[PDB]
Amino acid sequence: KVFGRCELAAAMKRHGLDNYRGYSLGNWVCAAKFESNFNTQATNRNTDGSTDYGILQINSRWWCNDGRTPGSRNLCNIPCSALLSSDITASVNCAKKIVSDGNGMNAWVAWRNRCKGTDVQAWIRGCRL
Repeated sequence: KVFGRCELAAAMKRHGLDNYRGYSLGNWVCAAKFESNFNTQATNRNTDGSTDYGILQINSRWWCNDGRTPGSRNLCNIPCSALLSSDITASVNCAKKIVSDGNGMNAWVAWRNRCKGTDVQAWIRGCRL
């Protein structure tokens, strides 16, 4: 599924991301935009052999099992394919554990490089929330 901006914002808000660990909704929408272009089916393979999955590009080295990242960890206790669903519940629940890990939203390279320190509220403006 390719989400619309406001559609995703509303979905993330329902799942408890707005102000989760102090990150306003616009931060999460901005991160999803630049990580996946709002596409739940996005995958990208990394140089270390791990793969990033889903609308928030969650990495198989630490967070999910894809059966092909040896010596990796599965901290969200989910198959990585669950992160590609049109239902974002699994991605959101895993993202909450990532952002609680100590490094906040800096775990997402695109957030750090393209959202952090910008007017992220622009990503939810005009939405019925």
